[PDB]
Amino acid sequence: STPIQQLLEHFLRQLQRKDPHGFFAFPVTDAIAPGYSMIIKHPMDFGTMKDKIVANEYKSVTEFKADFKLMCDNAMTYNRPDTVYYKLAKKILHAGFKMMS
Ligand SMILES: Cn1cc(-c2cccc(C(F)(F)F)c2)c2sc(/C(N)=N/C3CCS(=O)(=O)CC3)cc2c1=O
Repeated sequence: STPIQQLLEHFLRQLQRKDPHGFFAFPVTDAIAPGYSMIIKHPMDFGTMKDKIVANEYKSVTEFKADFKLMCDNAMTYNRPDTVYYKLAKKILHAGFKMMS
């Protein structure tokens, strides 16, 4: 396991602690979010991020950050602002980026 894999696994653990319901733990299904796949072109979730770390697909912290932001932007695109999902996404986006400096 490489230094980047170790750091990104660390960051991912810390970020998932901010989502205790696991709303971001797995790909959003169309069953839970009607029409999701037709609206969101590039889905992302923490579980996919973990698989990408294990597969050694991230070669920089920038790339990991970009996936994290994608995940949050998707939730802010799909959901109305008055929803737990939009608010959580916005919160964890800023906290996450700070956390990761
Ligand atoms: C990231 N994310 C996650 C969920 C989600 C995933 C698993 C389980 C659950 C739960 F058990 F809590 F229901 C929710 C959902 S569900 C959803 C959904 N149905 N959202 C609607 C909220 C009301 S609205 O008028 O904004 C239309 C979208 C969006 C997302 C999401 O982005």
